[PDB]
Amino acid sequence: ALMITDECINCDGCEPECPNGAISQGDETYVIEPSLCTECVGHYETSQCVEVCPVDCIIKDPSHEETEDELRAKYERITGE
Ligand code: SF4
Ligand code: SF4
Repeated sequence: ALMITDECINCDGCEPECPNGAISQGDETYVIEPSLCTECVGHYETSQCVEVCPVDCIIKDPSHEETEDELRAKYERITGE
């Protein structure tokens, strides 16, 4: 999963880009719910939130390091099949 750092400027741009609804507004920044963050695998070849973030404050979360398979499995759990 990814995380949003303290450098987030609360621009609102990443929330509508998440296919899994993993992003919401937090206390001082936007936040990723790691149980919904597939790093976009299954939907897109690259993270959509990273693509729109104006200040590059979306990074791998080292306390949720996931393989492509784990992420895929997560994608399948969220969307079904
Ligand atoms: S990487 Fe993809 S799944 Fe994770 S929060 Fe960003 S847009 Fe959502
Ligand atoms: S796109 Fe980047 S700066 Fe804007 S709300 Fe999301 S994480 Fe914060």
